[PDB]
Amino acid sequence: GRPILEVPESVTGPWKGDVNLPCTYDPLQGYTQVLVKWLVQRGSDPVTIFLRDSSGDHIQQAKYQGRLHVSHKVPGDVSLQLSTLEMDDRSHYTCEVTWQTPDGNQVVRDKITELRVQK
Repeated sequence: GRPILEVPESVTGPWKGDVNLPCTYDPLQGYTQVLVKWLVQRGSDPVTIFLRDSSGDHIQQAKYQGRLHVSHKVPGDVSLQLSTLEMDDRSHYTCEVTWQTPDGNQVVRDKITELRVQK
């Protein structure tokens, strides 16, 4: 009855290749997606690397500009697409989605995945 994010616990991608960090949900009648964020935690707290809002897509660090995109064509698929994987891309990533609900309130869900980089 309420949106459920589907995010694998871990993903392995090839060093200097590409990989997707899946994040999907089945769209529910009467829910409106209003925000998507991807975060990474290389240090002590998660930091935002990507935001999609009413003005579109915003990449928050230069090292991702040209390497990071987020799925958009299929409703409910907000997977993160990373190209030229670096060893330093190994980390825990968080997918966070915000919806407006039929009653007018907003609800937020998130889920964490680990990216492993394989030589």
